[PDB]
Amino acid sequence: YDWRADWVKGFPIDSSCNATQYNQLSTGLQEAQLLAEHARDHTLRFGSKSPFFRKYFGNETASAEVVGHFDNVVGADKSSILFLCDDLDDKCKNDGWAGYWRGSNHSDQTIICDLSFVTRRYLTQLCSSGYTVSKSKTNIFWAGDLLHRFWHLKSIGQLVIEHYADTYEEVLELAQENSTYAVRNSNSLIYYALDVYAYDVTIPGEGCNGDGTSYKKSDFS
Amino acid sequence: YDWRADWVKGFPIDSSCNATQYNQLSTGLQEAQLLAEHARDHTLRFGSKSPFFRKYFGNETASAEVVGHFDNVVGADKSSILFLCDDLDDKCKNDGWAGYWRGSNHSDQTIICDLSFVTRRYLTQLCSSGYTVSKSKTNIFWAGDLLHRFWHLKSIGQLVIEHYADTYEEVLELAQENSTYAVRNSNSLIYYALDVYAYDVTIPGEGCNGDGTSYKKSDFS
Amino acid sequence: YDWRADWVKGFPIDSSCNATQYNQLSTGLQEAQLLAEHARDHTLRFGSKSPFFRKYFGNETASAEVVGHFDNVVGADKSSILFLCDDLDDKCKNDGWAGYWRGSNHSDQTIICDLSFVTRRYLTQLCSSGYTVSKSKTNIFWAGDLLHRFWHLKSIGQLVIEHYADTYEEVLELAQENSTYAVRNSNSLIYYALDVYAYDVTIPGEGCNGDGTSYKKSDFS
Amino acid sequence: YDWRADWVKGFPIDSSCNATQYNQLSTGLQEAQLLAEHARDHTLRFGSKSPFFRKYFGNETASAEVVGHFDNVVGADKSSILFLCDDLDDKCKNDGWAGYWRGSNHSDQTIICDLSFVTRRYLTQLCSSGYTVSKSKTNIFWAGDLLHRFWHLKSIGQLVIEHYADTYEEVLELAQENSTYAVRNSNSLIYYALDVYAYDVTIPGEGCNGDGTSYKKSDFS
Amino acid sequence: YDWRADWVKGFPIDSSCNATQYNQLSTGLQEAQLLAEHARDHTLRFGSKSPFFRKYFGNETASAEVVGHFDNVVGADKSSILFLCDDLDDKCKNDGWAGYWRGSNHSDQTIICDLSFVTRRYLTQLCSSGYTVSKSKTNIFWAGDLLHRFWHLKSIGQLVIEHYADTYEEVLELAQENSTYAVRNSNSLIYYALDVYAYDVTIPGEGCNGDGTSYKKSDFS
Amino acid sequence: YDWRADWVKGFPIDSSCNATQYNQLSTGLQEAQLLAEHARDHTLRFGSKSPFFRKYFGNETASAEVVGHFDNVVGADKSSILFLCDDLDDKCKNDGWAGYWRGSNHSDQTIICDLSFVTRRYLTQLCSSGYTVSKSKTNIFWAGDLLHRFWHLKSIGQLVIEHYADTYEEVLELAQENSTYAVRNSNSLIYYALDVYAYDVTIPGEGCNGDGTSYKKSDFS
Ligand SMILES: [Zn+2]
Ligand SMILES: [Zn+2]
Ligand SMILES: [Zn+2]
Ligand SMILES: [Zn+2]
Ligand SMILES: [Zn+2]
Ligand SMILES: [Zn+2]
Repeated sequence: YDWRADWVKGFPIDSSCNATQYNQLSTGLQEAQLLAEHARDHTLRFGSKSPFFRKYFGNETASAEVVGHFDNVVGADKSSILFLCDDLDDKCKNDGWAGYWRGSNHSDQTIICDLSFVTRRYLTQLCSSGYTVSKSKTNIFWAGDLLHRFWHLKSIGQLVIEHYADTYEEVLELAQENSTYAVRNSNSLIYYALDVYAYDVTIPGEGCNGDGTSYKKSDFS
Repeated sequence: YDWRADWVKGFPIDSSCNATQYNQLSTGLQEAQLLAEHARDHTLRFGSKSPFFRKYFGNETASAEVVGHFDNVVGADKSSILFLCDDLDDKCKNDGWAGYWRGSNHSDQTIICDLSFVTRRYLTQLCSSGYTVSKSKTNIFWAGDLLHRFWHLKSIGQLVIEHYADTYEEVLELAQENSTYAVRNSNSLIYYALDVYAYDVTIPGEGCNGDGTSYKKSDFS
Repeated sequence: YDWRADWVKGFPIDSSCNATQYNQLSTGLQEAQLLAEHARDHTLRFGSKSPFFRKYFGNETASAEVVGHFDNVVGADKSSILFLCDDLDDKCKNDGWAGYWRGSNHSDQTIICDLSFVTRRYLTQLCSSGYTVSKSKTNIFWAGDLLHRFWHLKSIGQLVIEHYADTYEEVLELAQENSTYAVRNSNSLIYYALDVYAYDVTIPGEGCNGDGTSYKKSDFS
Repeated sequence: YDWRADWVKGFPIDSSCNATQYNQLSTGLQEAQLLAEHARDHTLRFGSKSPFFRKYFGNETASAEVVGHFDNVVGADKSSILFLCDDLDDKCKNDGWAGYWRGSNHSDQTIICDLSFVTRRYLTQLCSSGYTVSKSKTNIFWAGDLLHRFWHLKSIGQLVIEHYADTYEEVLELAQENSTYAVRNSNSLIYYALDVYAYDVTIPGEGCNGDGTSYKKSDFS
Repeated sequence: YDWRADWVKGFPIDSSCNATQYNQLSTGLQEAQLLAEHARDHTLRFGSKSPFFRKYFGNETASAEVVGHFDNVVGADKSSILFLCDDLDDKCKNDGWAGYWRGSNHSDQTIICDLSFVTRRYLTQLCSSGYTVSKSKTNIFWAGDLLHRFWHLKSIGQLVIEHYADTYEEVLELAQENSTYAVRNSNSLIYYALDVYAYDVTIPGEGCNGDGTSYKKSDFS
Repeated sequence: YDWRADWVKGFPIDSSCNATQYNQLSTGLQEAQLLAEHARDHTLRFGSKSPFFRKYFGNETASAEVVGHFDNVVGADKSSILFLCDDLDDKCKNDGWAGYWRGSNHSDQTIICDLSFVTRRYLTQLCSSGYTVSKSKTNIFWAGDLLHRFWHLKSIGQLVIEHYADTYEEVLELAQENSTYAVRNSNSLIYYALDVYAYDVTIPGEGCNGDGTSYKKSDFS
């Protein structure tokens, strides 16, 4: 049994999407996977010697679960997962909804409404038009919005990633008060990934956190 | 700060070892890293759908820490680890000692005695001369002996992997009774890695566990 | 004298633009070059045997100048060209201006205003949100807007490409009336490139021209 | 319709030629294509900044048609072109005829007589045995002789390349007098290609023009 | 007849060997081929300018047959050679036998006994545990033992390599006295290969000959 | 001492040769090495199983010296060899002299006269214009003319290759009469190389020997 020949590592898309919807959805999925890969590489390189890891997960926390989560996002068998462009449950009618998870009956399926193809942004425009990591919402860009959808699936989240803290202040408090549940909080991982990508790639050496902190090379040792 | 050009992913060796000792220690370390990489790949491909994972870690356990540990072994900054061939603590004189960890004063240093160069075997001789995974000691080969030494280092183990169960039957009981602690047990990881390597590479489809179990393709779904 | 070593094929950007502006300007310039390369490949493969060429340039026109223009855009010495973000001529104050050519005193220089970083789209969103090649403006996307700016530079356009027809109907009439002058017309070239890219890549086999014409494989021979 | 998998970029040869004629004809065609490619690259790098372009095409002529002709020779669909080794019109009986074009009834076919396999040289012998570009005939080598045959075919010449000036002095006059017609003159392109190849590859920095001119690095700026 | 598509340069193994026997036999054969390749490269690089060649083959001997032997080992066609783990002659009961050549009736077949899978060592352990090239037997390692069995095969030895000198002193005397038969002597080639490999790879600059001779870079000129 | 970093495998040329002389001589030197490599590959693939080997070296002759001779030409240190275009010994004045060996005082040097640049042919014209291997002279082409010069050098020939037979009939008699000196005869090797190249590449399956022999696939077994 050569299981290396059936290994699917990309997110499948259903046939309910036409050409133009497919073109943008695939690009968004690729950008989300790229963000996850960069986060995993940063974690492997530094660990708890990084101020970002220290402030999002704890001062003396072990980095194995974070690496495992990001590596599961990057490479794993995505054969039961399907992304659809069809409103089967009749829920896109609500005001301000760009998609939803199908629920427990179909725990590996998710729906994308038409607002996503009008409001979501791409990674080349990060930290522009007044955007900051700590003051704006996390679903403005394709990558941070699809990372949130991934955590709800059964093959990726595995029924351990939940919503323990949502605001930036609550996330900072949970980092230092409860480090056991900080590594499985939904918003902490997204904040960490966005911050490290902005610091390493977009504006090298500065980032765009926007809360009054600046980190140098002496903070990494 | 380009930290991608400052990244060290191999285990350094001190100059106390001459050419002959270096030649064999390097090969042993490479074999240990290869075993860790294959274990990571098997975990990422299957998770809790494979019978080996179910029998060593639990029927419905999440595979994040297991991936993280082997990924830390494969890729991480080994800039503070050192392997020495010099008896700095006068402990190779004991009976049957092939090495020791230097302890809390030097948490990233290991010493190798002369017995290892005459007793340790190589991966091409697996499942031969009457060896079985479950009935023989885990330190007969270089890879399984060095995996156990990796778990004591501060940069790899991070003070969470310990000895909760050592015997095969105790490991089997821990897998089903206390699943939270059977992801940070030293012997469970080594048994899992040795069992999944021999089933996939050494004797494809059969393995050499030698306890009375046979698994087919229908058990992986 | 090895002139293959100091051969610059990309478009230089001045230091007046900060990191955020640079990130988007580079992507726009690369997309324009990619569009020109695809147009060149289509022209070389077919010539006057394709309906797009016949309806934009003439039924029996020779395809040499058309190939040469796109080849000059793709590969040539861009050593005297500079793109700036400073308003050195005090012209961005005008309503609806996204940039301007510096003129005959500085024939290889051009200025980009801030409206560009707010209204320009990317190639992954082509033929969406009601966009139509025949009915919309040619400067909605980054690539079509920068191709028009390329024709004004001294080293690319070489003082032969002008404005002979601007609307779609005028271009269509010029194709059949004056074939000698509809090979150095800016709008003709931009329309041709956008049409062939939309037909070949975005919606394979259909395109998004939106004028009531549909071409099959039998029209290419 | 994937037209990139149906693209033919080499010149086909009929089955009339035996094993020995094919071997030499293929090498001749390859050398002609290589010469065209080098001429295209020199034009793309320099334009009207090189003295060779200035002396063959005009002091301030635009380089788009010149690039397009050589690019058409290098890469284009050669699917209806055929080279034959069989006398079908009974014309090889003439004195000094090494081949001919089949005419308007068969606009994409050429015939090669037996003198070609006796009196044609290779690119490794350029500028030797007293040969000069200005004082010798242009059909002495395979590469310069097949380029002249390419201009007569319908899929490459496209009925725009003609004989307006044959001798070297008339070629030099046409460049300064009528630059509109000295871009579609058969002999100007061949002289240009041979001169730039000899200057760049055969004898770097000197060439073998044999006219009385010596160009330095300061002439290219 | 394209004979490049059916060219076999590896030694085939019969299906009478199970998985564990196959795994070790393949590694041994590969190591033997690697040793032969290194010997060929050393001979080509130096010839009679190296002290090892001088001391094993003669002070003024020509090096063509020595190169040809190792090249035949590395890259001749091996489609009629077979290695078997089946005792078809009842010769395993002889004390101390690890294998035997099948004889003149089957001149291209060899049998491997079970004693070989317990005693033979690997190239990573060369010059260790008190081993010296001059004083130990040549069949201690897989490569040296398997090289001696190739000289008996009809496709490799070709009925010209024999046993003229067996001990080290007789080999050293044959090198200086009878140079015409030193290039056809079985033990001389193995001694030469082991010496050059130990000097070049295992202990760079010193080797492990163990007879009191040390060579520097000035002896190679 | 890393001797793989200063390994020279091409034939050096002196500064006494101008640009055109260098251009022609380097190509001539490369063609001979290509021919030698093909001859070595044919010998390794077949040995005495091919009818070309049997007719030039003997029915049951071993093939190691032939392989070594061609391998020394293909890959070996050539740092003491030099080719010159200056007539230092005053010998480029006799009728029909295209070069000469400098003799025992300078045994690694060769002079090339001016007839070589006028008379020698290239491998693309093999078996044409009435050429046959057995009825024409050996030195008509660059490759066969330079293979004869290689055998006189001290670093390649090594004072064992001589002139024992010159005509085709004598060469054929020597193979069956005296097989020990046929493998070190200058003309036998060149005849064998030319024959196998013409049979394998120039006219696949037929060759151009021109003596009334035809070999099929059944002859190679
Ligand atoms: Zn959620
Ligand atoms: Zn322990
Ligand atoms: Zn304009
Ligand atoms: Zn003509
Ligand atoms: Zn023997
Ligand atoms: Zn001679």
